[PDB]
Amino acid sequence: GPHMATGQDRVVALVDMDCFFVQVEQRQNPHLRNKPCAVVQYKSWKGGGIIAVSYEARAFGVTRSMWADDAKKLCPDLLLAQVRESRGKANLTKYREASVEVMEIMSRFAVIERAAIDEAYVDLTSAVQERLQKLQGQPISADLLPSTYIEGLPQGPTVQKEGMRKQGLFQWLDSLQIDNLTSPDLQLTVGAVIVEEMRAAIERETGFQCSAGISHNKVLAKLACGLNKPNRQTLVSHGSVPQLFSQMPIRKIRSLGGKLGASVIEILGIEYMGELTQFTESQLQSHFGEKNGSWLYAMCRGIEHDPVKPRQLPKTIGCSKNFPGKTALATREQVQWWLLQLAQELEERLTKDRNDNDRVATQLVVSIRVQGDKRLSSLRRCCALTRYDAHKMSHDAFTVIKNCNTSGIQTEWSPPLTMLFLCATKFSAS
DNA sequence: ATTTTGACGCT
Ligand SMILES: [Ca+2]
Ligand SMILES: [Mg+2]
Repeated sequence: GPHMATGQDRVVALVDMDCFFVQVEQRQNPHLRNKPCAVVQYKSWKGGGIIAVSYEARAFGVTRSMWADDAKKLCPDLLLAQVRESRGKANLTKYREASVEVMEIMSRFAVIERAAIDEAYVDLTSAVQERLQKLQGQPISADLLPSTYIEGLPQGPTVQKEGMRKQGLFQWLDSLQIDNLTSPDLQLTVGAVIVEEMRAAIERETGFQCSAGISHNKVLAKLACGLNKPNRQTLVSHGSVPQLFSQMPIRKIRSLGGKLGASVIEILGIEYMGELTQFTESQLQSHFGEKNGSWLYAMCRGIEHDPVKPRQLPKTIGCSKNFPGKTALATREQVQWWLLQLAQELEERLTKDRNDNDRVATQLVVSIRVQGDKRLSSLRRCCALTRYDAHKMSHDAFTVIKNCNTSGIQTEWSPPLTMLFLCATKFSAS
């Protein structure tokens, strides 16, 4: 009752660039705009692997992970942009720099947590408080929310999508009590106004469109963002959670898409997030551990406390290459040459990072995979990173991995290497 | 033969 926490203390947004790599290429090449198109890395093997798909192309069934030749079977007019290749490998610099464009705009509005190259969480609590003080009890016009969906509405006693959107928004705004400045629903609504403004600024200043979710925590914000894509934003209120979760497969909630969510489903014999409310917190901890159990018990009620962390820059700078099937590295000189390629890209990115961000990496992590192992990484070893020098870094990585070679022969490498990975970590201010 | 990333938890 009066002491039951409701997880309504914050306003949190999750902003997600729509088909991001595709938009970067479409901004650069107008011929690709408003067309079925995809971004592909490499071209030799089956036309290349698709890593991003425009919504026009998704309408044909084109997906990420698809080979471009197969996507062309589904969508013969599919247009393709290739990821740059440098030093023998795919190079993602253009997309990292475009990401920085967007993150810097978002940071003008609020503290952001970089969640991935194309998405950030936004802590809007303070900004909402200030905006509420500016408004002076003035009601919020639907005109301030031209691309917002209110999940769960309309309901109760038009056949077009925008008409439904407006009907639900009208019902929401008509019910709102704008005089109570501590109303969580009002606070979410002002948050959505700010996010409309943020998304307008991003589009104006970069050309990039995005979707967003607005709710009271990160997990609900993330889930809300996916409900109406592309180029739209969705408000998920605390009150919407019971109905939303009543048919929501558990795997849709962030962190439950893998083995843990599968174990929740199997051990508990349930399918939907709302079905979790019928277990005690101790029951959930008994099956899934103290932390996961407490998290699940609160999350299925719409409550989560993970903070938006003030971190706009990545914590690691890495580069890796797979060597599948017959291309697996079988000679020492091969391994060394590719370590050098990876190390040279790493040095370039590290020097740029040091100049832009006043920090230096202090640890070099080296990871390899050996042929036959199902795990993504077979072995990981670290060494000191004391100089931004590609030859030193490649030599050191070889030093820490060279004992993995089972071969009795000197120049040969066995078992062959199917993956190399260099990662700079443990940054310190400089 | 998806590939190339990135953050975080466990022990
Ligand atoms: Ca995205
Ligand atoms: Mg994303």
